[PDB]
Amino acid sequence: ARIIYDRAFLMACRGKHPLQNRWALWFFKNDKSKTWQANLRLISKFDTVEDFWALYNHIQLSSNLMPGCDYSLFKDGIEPMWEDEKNKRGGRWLITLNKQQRRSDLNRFWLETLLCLIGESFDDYSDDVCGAVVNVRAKGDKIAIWTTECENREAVTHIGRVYKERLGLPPKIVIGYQSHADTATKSGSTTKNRFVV
Amino acid sequence: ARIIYDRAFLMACRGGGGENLYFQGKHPLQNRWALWFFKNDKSKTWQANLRLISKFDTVEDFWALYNHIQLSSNLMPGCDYSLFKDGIEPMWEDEKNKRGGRWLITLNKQQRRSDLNRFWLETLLCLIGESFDDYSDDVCGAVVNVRAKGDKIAIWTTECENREAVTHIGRVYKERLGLPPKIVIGYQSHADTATKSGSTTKNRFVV
Ligand SMILES: C[C@@H](O)c1ccc(-c2ccccc2F)cc1
Ligand SMILES: C[C@H](O)c1ccc(-c2ccccc2F)cc1
Repeated sequence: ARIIYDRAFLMACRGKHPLQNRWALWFFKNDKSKTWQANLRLISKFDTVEDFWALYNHIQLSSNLMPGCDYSLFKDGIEPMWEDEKNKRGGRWLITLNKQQRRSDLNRFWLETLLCLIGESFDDYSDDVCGAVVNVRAKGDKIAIWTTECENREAVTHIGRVYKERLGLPPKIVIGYQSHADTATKSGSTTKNRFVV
Repeated sequence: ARIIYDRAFLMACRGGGGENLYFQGKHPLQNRWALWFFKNDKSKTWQANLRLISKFDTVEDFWALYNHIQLSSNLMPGCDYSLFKDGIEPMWEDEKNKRGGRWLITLNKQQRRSDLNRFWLETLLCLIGESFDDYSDDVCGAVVNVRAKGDKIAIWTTECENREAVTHIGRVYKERLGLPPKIVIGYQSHADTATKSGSTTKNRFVV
């Protein structure tokens, strides 16, 4: 049966409990002097609650929020690039933060996102999750959960609705899901949402 | 009490026939086990080349995974497959491996065709069936290194200094492999394997 942990349980393990999946933490800086492949660093992998927290504390203590960086947590064997076989037919639920929310909501929202991933918070639809990405940017931070198949409406919408609930966002505040094939095309200031919740 | 299966029993479960009525029809294993894959691609970090394939905790789920990997795959040199108890990384620096070692068998090039598949399977059955009595708790896992010069199969154990456990595991393993008494197997501590000190690594024990 699926290994599922709620928020209370994961927090109680913080200072081994196996995860349903093994996960890989990646770092990317968009340094145009280097190829995208050189810019992409695997930091670490883990598959227990306790090893997640040890890595979290180490990255949080030893940390940077340099704009232009990205951190990504993805299931083992999935590259954090939309061209991966497990991402190319998929998309993302995107949370856009305003500049003030860098100080108030970024750390909390990112952590809540990470807990939804490792705790398998979306029931059978947790299998559709590929990973999550935070883009640290001067103009506004972005957090997203990447899923494998943009045509799996039931899976995608369940993920969005639960994610929204776990973030504690007001029902007024709507989140969009965008297919990666649409995000990849620059067609103006906005990318169309395939779904909203 | 420990869940122990002999070879005959495990082989009799090979077959998807099971209905698994009530989710209670499969034979539980004493431990949950994780199958890992590693390619030593020097363009990537060691972390990037180590992949978790799957985990299982019944006899029937072992066989479904075995059949799938056996049908869908062959053996590239430079690859390693490892089966380890859940929560032990197949790296000697893991807390459960750093004070331990391995019982090693090395197969020559011809034995890729004749003995590799059989020996690897017999190794896997010793692990999942808890074939070493209370000393099965000292087992961490097993590793096959597929190599052009000669393949290696090993059972990794947790603690060097547990002489009685280590030697019992070795004797039983050698018996389960059906090796001639002439053919000796060595146990090497991982701290000694890690240091390259010449053509050989010292054996702490031999059976
Ligand atoms: C932005 C900075 O505070 C940060 C970024 C990533 C992690 C992290 C650590 C372990 C596993 C997944 C993660 F995303 C932690 C902290
Ligand atoms: C490809 C090679 O012949 C191979 C490698 C690993 C297994 C395996 C299957 C199930 C559980 C653990 C395993 F190591 C079987 C075959």
